[PDB]
Amino acid sequence: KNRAFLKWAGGKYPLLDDIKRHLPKGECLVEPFVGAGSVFLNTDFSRYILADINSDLISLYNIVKMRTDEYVQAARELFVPETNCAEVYYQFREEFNKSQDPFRRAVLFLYLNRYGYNGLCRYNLRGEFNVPFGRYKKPYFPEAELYHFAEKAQNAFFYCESYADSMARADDSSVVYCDPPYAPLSTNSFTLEQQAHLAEIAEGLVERHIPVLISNHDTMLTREWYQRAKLHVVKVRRRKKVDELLALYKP
DNA sequence: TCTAGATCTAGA
DNA sequence: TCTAGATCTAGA
Ligand SMILES: Nc1ncnc2c1ncn2[C@@H]1O[C@H](C[C@@H](N)CC[C@H](N)C(=O)O)[C@@H](O)[C@H]1O
Repeated sequence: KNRAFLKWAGGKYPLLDDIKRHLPKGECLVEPFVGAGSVFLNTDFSRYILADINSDLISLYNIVKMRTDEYVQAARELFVPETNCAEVYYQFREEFNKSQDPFRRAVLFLYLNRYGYNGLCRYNLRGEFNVPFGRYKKPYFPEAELYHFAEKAQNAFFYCESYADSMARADDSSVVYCDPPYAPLSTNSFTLEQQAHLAEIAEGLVERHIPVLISNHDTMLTREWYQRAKLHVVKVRRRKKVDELLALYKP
């Protein structure tokens, strides 16, 4: 099992067993919500189309892929004992938000992700990263995970676009895995309309003989959205207990 | 999961 | 010129 080099919300590292068994085979894997890319790092497709709405994330991935050794050496400088304090963190955060250089931003982005509070990724409406200091004892520099990512990235294209645009790139030799933001159990958030729209696009792709796999919480709403797919309940219970749902659209 | 402080939006 | 109610900000 390969780990992502980024802390990221909704990481599918724990559920990789259930995903890979229910994920159809193909020449290309399309991830509209790639995030940290746990599935991409733990599968073996000939090529990938990885997309996300986060421009900083996609920019980082392009840098790591194209300028690997240069990035690792630069990013390694920031993972020293002297940088693990609030005053240094907040200046680096400010440097990140004021930087117009993709490389420097990518370098700082990794630091902020590993030194920031709970590994959060949060922006204000000005597009400024505003996650406070994390106060970790010893942040880990994912050098091994970085090189493995860049190695696998050689067969992947990265795009900063919404799910509708990325799924439109899917061909007949493609498989689509969708990991959208979690549906609510009970602004800027991923809306219920978008949750329903995702299933609708999934219905269109399978009608075009393109396999689509979707993962989400197991709720009454998700069962309604994915009612045209074979439903597979994963028990990772985690005051109520929440199961996960794998919705497969097989042609 | 929170919340004090600042800002937004409408009532013509 | 208010400001209730709802967002937004960011951990200071
Ligand atoms: N409309 C959108 N279109 C495409 N991606 C989005 C959209 N909204 C949110 N996202 C991204 O979808 C991702 C959701 C993550 N939970 C995915 C995690 C990913 N599966 C991983 O293993 O790391 C986030 O990175 C979002 O930035």
